[PDB]
Amino acid sequence: MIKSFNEIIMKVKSKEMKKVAVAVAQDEPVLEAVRDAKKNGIADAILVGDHDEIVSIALKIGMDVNDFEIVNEPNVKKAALKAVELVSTGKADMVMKGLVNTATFLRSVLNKEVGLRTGKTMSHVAVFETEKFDRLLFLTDVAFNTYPELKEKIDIVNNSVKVAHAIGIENPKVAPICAVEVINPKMPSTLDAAMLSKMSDRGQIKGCVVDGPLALDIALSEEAAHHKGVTGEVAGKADIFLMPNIETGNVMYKTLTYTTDSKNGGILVGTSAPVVLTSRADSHETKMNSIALAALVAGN
Amino acid sequence: VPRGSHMIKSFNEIIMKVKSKEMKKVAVAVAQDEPVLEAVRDAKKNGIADAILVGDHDEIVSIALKIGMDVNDFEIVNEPNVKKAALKAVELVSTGKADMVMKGLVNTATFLRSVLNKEVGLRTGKTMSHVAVFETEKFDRLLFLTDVAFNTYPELKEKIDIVNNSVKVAHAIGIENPKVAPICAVEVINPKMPSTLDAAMLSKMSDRGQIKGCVVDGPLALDIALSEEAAHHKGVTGEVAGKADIFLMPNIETGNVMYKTLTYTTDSKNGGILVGTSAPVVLTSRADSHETKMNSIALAALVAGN
Amino acid sequence: MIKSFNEIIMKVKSKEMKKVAVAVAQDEPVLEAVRDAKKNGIADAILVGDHDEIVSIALKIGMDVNDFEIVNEPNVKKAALKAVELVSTGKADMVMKGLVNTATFLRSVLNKEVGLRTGKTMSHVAVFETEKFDRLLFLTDVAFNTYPELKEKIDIVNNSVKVAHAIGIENPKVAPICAVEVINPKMPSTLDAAMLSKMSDRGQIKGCVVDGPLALDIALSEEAAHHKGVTGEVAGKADIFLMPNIETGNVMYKTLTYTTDSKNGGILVGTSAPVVLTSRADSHETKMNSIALAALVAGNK
Amino acid sequence: MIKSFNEIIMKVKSKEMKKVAVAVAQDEPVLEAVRDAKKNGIADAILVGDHDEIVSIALKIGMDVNDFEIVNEPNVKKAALKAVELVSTGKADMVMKGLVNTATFLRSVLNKEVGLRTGKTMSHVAVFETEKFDRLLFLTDVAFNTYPELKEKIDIVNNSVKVAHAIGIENPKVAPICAVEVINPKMPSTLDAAMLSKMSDRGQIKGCVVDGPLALDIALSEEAAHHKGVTGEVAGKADIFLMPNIETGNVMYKTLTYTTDSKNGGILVGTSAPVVLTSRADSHETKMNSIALAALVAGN
Repeated sequence: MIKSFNEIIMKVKSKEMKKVAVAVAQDEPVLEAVRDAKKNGIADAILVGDHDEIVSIALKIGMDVNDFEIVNEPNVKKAALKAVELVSTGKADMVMKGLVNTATFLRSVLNKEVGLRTGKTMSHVAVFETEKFDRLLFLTDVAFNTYPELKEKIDIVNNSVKVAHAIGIENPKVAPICAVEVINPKMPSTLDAAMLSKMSDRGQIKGCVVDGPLALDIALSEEAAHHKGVTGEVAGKADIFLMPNIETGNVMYKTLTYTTDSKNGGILVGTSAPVVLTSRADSHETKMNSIALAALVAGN
Repeated sequence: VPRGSHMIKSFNEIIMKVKSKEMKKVAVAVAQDEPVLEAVRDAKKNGIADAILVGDHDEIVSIALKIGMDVNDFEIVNEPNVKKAALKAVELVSTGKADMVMKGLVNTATFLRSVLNKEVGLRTGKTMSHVAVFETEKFDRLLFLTDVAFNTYPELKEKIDIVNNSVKVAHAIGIENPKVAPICAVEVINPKMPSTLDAAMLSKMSDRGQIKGCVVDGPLALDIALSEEAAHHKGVTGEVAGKADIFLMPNIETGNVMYKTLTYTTDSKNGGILVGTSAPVVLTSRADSHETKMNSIALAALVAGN
Repeated sequence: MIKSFNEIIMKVKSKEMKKVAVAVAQDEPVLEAVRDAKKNGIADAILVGDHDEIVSIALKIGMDVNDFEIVNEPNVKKAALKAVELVSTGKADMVMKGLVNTATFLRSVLNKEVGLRTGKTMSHVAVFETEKFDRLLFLTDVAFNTYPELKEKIDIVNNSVKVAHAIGIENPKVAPICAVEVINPKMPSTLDAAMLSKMSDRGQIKGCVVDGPLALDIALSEEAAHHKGVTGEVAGKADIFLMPNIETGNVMYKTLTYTTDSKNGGILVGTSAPVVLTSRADSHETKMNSIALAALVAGNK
Repeated sequence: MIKSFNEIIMKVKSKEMKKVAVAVAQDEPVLEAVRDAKKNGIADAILVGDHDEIVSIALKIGMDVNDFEIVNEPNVKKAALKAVELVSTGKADMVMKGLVNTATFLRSVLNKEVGLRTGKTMSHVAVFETEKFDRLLFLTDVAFNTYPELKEKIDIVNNSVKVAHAIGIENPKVAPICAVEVINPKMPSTLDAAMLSKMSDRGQIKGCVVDGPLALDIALSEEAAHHKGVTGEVAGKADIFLMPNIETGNVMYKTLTYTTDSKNGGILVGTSAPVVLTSRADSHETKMNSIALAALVAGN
């Protein structure tokens, strides 16, 4: 029954507040996000980085410095590792990449000594609110995992269904997206999709229904699914769109992002705690929606 | 034994359907074989099949006298040459002068090289497979087993035709919506077990109507395939678990052993044909009973009847 | 030059009408299209197939069959070979599909005896008019070529440049879309991108400018291009978007047509004459935009 | 010497009661079998599991809890280990499998510190008493080893003949089962088959005769072996049926039990002590006979 980033933010404000640890918090756009997140009751924050620069930027943007702890680390690589150390030892619920390149940030998340590393694979989950589809649309994996095979895709699916579970979708419909809705032994997408689908059928994957392969029209639309005579629980009702690799996943996200005015957020899951990872490309509202999601997950 | 919801569940039902229909014609490849001529006589007495006897006219007529078979009830074609006799029986079939082929006094390899002849043979381009049909005490349902005799190590391309050929036989028997279970060791996808991957991809093909006129659901272990009690205690649900009509084997070892076990450890009525050719092939054996010879004819006679 | 479908259709009305052959014309939705196409003044058409099942539908829909030619062929397959023939034998300027399934219709166009074979690969181009962008956007290949290699991708590009020429873009900006804008041996798409950019440079791909690999956003948006310090004739001004394969392709196509109100049309090129291959999936006005696209490419040549 | 499960059970009662160590005793079917084993004096038992849950089940079935020892361990994974520790350290003579997935039970039996680990490959031995045949047919491996090759098959055979020795078959007749009774380079199982038959001939595999390949029928039936004119000490009189892979052997196994009034039982060997890997779908009598086998073997 949860269909909008507004009902998402509302539910966040309804639960106990959560703490985010900013990795190199000298980022002005990130702190702008931490602030409007703190005042409206979405999330708290610990700022890890250069005390003097952080405090400078905070005055400029009218952000009470006395609202937040600030662990002073001038070194950028150490500032990142300390934000993750804060979360791995449960003094914080989430990490937000700050003024660090996504590579060094992701090494720290992955640190074998103090990181958030797990048994499962790490995966990105993007979420979208469209003018044209009343339910929420989740895309995994659009960012981190390049050419994942079955071993990875199982985990990529479990990680995304955890996120739909948090948003309140009890039993979400997972469509492995391919070019065609049909087993085709020259397209290994569809073979992975058949196998995930048997896996759901037998309870090796739980808390969802998986039915692929499915082209993107068959997964989105009832009219299209009927046009090509595809039946079952997922055609025209897909909550989760499992992308076959990064190339397809990235082109889909950016088509939505650059051709639509769709409210969207994204988080990294699979780790021991949710990770927020924005770019100067993401808007303040995306950054909001992103923290907003990372919160809901961490309270589940 | 709980009661099956099919129309046809036994070989007496199978043979009475054969008899409810226009007589089909069998080309016997090398007819100078008494157990096959015994079989072919009784086929004619009881209205199951007409036969053309292809081979050495002199010995066919001798053996006919020995078994009280009335040679006026049957066209004979004189080919004293064995290799050429098997080929002729096959050519008669491919040129629609008889509906099915039977092996007589020929070695299996020769007969088969004959059926697969490039010029006069029975090739269709899809793969040829053996379907075995059994009537067990313990299940009120015909069981179909594929491939138990021909395909040795089929991969997905072959299993798809082995499945479609299965469904054609079931349809001919009278099962319009058969239930097919790709048998493996387990009921779960295991990367270290190719059978199960193959089972998954056939199952999605069934679901999207790439395979038609059936429900394919696997992998399933044999116990979940037939027993509802086993399906139940193992939490396995769906249209095939406990109700499997067709048992697709992962290979000839699995098929052969299943089959040899049923024959030497039960008294289950059984019959077998080869299909996927342009016409059904009875490939009977010195080991099969007179009853098994007859059932085999009756199966072909139905595949051809469609 | 041209920046809208309204402009494509006006400019198509400028020229002399072009005949379309409908392979199995007994199709309500395609005949509603062929009809609208004649009243507006876009195309005349030969309606090949069952003369009786065609008139029943003609009457139903309110098109006097007198304004059209009819070639009676009651066989599905023969009507489609005959459709393709009326183009191949110079009597019509493009083929569009009807009741024939897609596979049979594609055997019919690529027929060796009377077909439209050119020896160069047959590619599908899709064309988009979006609110967020003023230039027409071209997506190849989205429909036909599944996993093209460098040699099939040269042709894919060359067909698309031919189409963009016919719209009035005399130098199309071609971006080999890829996950990243940097070269990556692990991503075969980036390799083919580099190799393709090189052939543009040496004037081995003529009449256009190819620069890849480019993430879609670098190719779409001047702002995205700038913020990642990627420059050149293409980045942020891309006209043709070269999809690395059909999975990436199919998904960018359906994401546009299901989440936006962008007008679009599609033709298959790399053939002697344009081919329109339309579907229940396609709207009525995208069937039109598609017919109009073929007529512009047929007319320019 | 011993030709029936009644005889197996007479020799078990004949000698001193041994103890099952049930891995997680909160299982009605397992306790129903452990109860009938105590009654008939086939074996004692230590039940390792959730004490409270154990007793209400012992109440539900007529099990007098005073006739068993209960080691209280609520944690399923730890209950599986304690069961094995009791065997490894000689307080019991077998493990049996309760409310655990097979993966968690086998890993516990294969434990490095406290396990029943050994030199030998673990192999399953099934054992049948059929109507049509006067001797016990033993099947190996129908359950544990998936795609064994020559090295594992040698251990599967040795393990196999060791069990036959305890039944009183002094010189058992091992048939490597294949589709055909002749060599064929395109059927790997026949290569392995003559491989193994040479090792018998050379005396490398001792205490048995090994002849193959043999089709199942040649091995079973004097008639079938006579008809295809196959001779030697094994054709027509095979005691042990060495299967080519789990798929083949599971299908013989499940065909035989769901299609016949055969009685059967099975244990895992190779380990330092017999194991009883029970199934959800095993009957009461199979679980019983299976305990009986484990007891008979632990008497050797």
